[PDB]
Formats: sequence, structure tokens, C-alpha cells
Amino acid sequence: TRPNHTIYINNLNSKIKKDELKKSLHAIFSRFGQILDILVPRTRRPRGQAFVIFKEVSSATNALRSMQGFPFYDKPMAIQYAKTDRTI
RNA sequence: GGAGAUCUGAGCCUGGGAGCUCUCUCC
Repeated sequence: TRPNHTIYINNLNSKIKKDELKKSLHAIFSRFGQILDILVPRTRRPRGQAFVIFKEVSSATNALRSMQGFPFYDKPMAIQYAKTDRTI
């Protein structure tokens, strides 16, 4: 995998409501750059993943470096570049 | 077809979870 506009975040707290997770993620990650969209897809098992789609790849690069393993609702976030870029 | 719904709908797969499908609601 190589850098792209989208970061993949998992190990998120499954006990937090979706919309509050999407809101907090936006508030925390927006400092790195403009966010085009935040996705918290409906998993078969309880939600524990999200995609943050930045406008520039550099914003994703810095977002991934800074927030790697950072506590988030009492859990360290595991961050990667999204397998497939989710920008349309 | 599209958009949603399960720690608060379900089966299978996996067995160190970015899997497949169904069901329901709305358009």
C-alpha cells in the first residue's frame, strides 16, 4: 500500500454512537486539512472502523503519522492508508 | 436499483476479521 487521500482507522470503540464517532473524528482530524468525507460503514459485527477522506494526500500523511496509536474514546487508534482510495 | 437499519435484525465464512449474503425501512 502507498499513500492516498484516504486513511483507514479501526480499533475504534464499538460502544460509541456512530454519529458521535463521526463528529469527534471530524473535530480531531480536521486540524491536518480539509476533510471531504468521513465514513463509518455498517459492519456485520459492531462498528469499529472508519474512513477519513482528506482533500490532499499530505493531510492524510500527517494525519496518519500524528494520530497513530493515539487514545480515542479510551482506545488507541490503528491507522493505515485505505487499500483503495475512496475519493470519487 | 439507490440511500439507510443489528454492542438495539439474521445466516454463513473467518478462528490473529478491511469476508459473502440475507432481512427490514424509505425513495
